[PDB]
Amino acid sequence: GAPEGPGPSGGAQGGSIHSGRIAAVHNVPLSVLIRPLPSVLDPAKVQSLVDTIREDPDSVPPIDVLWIKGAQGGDYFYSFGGCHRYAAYQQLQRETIPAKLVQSTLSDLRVYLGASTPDLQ
Repeated sequence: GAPEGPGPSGGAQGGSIHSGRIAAVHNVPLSVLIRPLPSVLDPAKVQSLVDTIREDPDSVPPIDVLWIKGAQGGDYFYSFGGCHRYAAYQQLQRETIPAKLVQSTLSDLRVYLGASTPDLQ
């Protein structure tokens, strides 16, 4: 019952030109979010965010997210922040979360994970 859609097919892929670069807000599924950085959550700040999304979902600005592809088009989304907003969105069991996508290169990731950087495929 997951919201399948991406990957219009599975075989015609072959050097597909992206629709030009477009860095804007996008609802990225919670099921494909990568979080390799833990952070102690606070119950007072999470309730405030949970109250903001419930009181007004358009009153909560998006978060920054790095968007990088692997050696095989495998798209990988990394989120270094909004950790609390994730707990608030997670509780609402919502299907996706607002997040600004930022196309980057593996080198940029090294600046952040210049130690536990895995091999993207």
